[PDB]
Amino acid sequence: TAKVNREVQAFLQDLKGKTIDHVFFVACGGSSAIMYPSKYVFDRESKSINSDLYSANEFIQRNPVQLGEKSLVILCSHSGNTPETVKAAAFARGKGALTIAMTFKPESPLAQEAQYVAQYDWGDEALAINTNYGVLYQIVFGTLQVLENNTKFEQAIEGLDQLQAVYEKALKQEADNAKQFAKAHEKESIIYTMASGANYGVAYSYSICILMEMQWIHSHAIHAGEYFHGPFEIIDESVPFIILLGLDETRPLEERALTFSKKYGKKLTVLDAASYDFTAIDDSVKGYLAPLVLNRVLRSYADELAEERNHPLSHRRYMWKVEY
Amino acid sequence: ATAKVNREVQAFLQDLKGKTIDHVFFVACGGSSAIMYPSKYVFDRESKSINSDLYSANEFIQRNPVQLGEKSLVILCSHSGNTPETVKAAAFARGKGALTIAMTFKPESPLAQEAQYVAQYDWGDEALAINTNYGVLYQIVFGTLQVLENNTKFEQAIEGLDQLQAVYEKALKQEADNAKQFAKAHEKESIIYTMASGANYGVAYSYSICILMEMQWIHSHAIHAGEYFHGPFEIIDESVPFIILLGLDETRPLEERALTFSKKYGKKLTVLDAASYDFTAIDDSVKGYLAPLVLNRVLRSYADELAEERNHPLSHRRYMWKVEY
Repeated sequence: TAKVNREVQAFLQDLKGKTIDHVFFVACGGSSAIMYPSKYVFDRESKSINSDLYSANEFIQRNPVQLGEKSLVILCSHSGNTPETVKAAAFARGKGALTIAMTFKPESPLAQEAQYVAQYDWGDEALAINTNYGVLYQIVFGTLQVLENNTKFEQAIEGLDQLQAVYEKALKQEADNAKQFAKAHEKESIIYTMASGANYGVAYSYSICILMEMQWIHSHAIHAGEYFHGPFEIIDESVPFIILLGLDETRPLEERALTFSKKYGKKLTVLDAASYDFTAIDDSVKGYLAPLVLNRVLRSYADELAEERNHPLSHRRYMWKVEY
Repeated sequence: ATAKVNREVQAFLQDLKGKTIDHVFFVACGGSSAIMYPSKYVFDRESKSINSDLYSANEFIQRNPVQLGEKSLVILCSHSGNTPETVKAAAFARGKGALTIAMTFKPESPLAQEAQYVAQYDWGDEALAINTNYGVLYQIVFGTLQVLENNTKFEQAIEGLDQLQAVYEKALKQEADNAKQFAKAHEKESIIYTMASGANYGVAYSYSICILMEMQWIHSHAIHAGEYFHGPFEIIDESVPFIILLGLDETRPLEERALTFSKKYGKKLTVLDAASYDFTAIDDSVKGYLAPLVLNRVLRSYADELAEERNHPLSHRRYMWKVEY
């Protein structure tokens, strides 16, 4: 509790005794992607709360009939300006839902619309527990503890605190691999990603944000289960695949996908969480935290790629530049 | 209405009456999972009391939702009825006390053996919309909502499905030249994106993973029309092919916004707009739920032309049914 963001603590204190039967994870792009692990956590842990995840404008237009006074809507926007997420917060609040927004900017429009606001840390100095993923888990595990007496909160928070060391060790261990990846993918026009379970949003974000948005590299995040029902026909020794293996219950799906890809593919970039040091993380939560480490490592891969391709990650031709 | 419902589906609905169900799980793999996306949209817009979730079959088993149990309904689909993950998912759900209904083209299959209820569907050139996999799925879905929640759209859904075959015919005729043009224009394109939102997203997903990747070895990715403006749109330029679907559901504005942008910065666009088809015999209450079926049928004609132009039969595979995996 002492490690929990003070705004999240206030939210959790107010949440006690409330009747909530549905949680909606609502954001756009990268901010939506960071919520996939939380939907996995709810699916594995929540006995009485329905969980759904939608892109912000999808949420508004789909207008779930179950959205109302017994709903909790968790929103996220880095800048706090993403118009669809701002509108989603107002829409949910107008329906009587309890709303909490996460942002890097506290005076933003999203902050102004949401009932509760939690800021996260960002940049080279940010510690895992205080990052967007860290704060989202404080809210998620906290909610489950307050509303269902879920017993994993302490281990989730202690795990997050210990996760910064895991990040730093993982990053050092993968430095040469990140450089090799950049060298090997300098001129590849398409790079697929693949993962399952709690790790699927990490692959999705890498595909839509790092590769498409920030590198203009074609991508597609293939779900490791779905792979064997169509997509796998695309692989050959020239098709690059980034394959993620986590520590959650779905790891067998990723293992199966990897085994096949090693046989018929060749240009494989494998990030396996089992190769990192989770000895200080409780077994009850290491599957839920592995995506955070995988995501952090991927960032170092992105940095090397950007440098090697002379395409800065901040470069855009449309976002913030034209009307849309 | 009820007279047009598959007899097996009618028996299931009869038995469903009075049961307490608080959660529906849509479980299948690949193309069979994609056909369930519209049903998830229907549940989101119509069900006041039933939680709906959708997963690929092996994800369902491994994720092992804690809310899966005696008050769950699990709807599964497998064409051959042999898909091992779907077969195991049926057994898994049934073992947890869930009510299970499997759709398949083969009633003597392992999936049919595991599922408590079995509903077959028709397939091929002679199959009418109402009797196809999408048709039977909606009989189950709207039927379930009518039986458990007194949902009022059942009659209009069933009548709409019956009238939808005529929509397919007119739409196919109207799109025949476009299908040929698409094939000629995409003969040598290595990557082709698809894009849609709401109840139409599974149609795009299936086209990407099944028609393009699986059956043509063409790279693809189904972009959600809302998500597009938060990263993926940076990829478009005049040389990137995009297939864009515009439906008739509440999310059409997302599709319209995406198209508008794509027309300004892209060029190789293949646009299928459900508003250009004839839904005059379909009730307004269900047009948005039925449009994806029509979009899907038209896309199949595009696939047929493409396969011919590329001399790559849709039945061709290098791994599926040929190697161990």
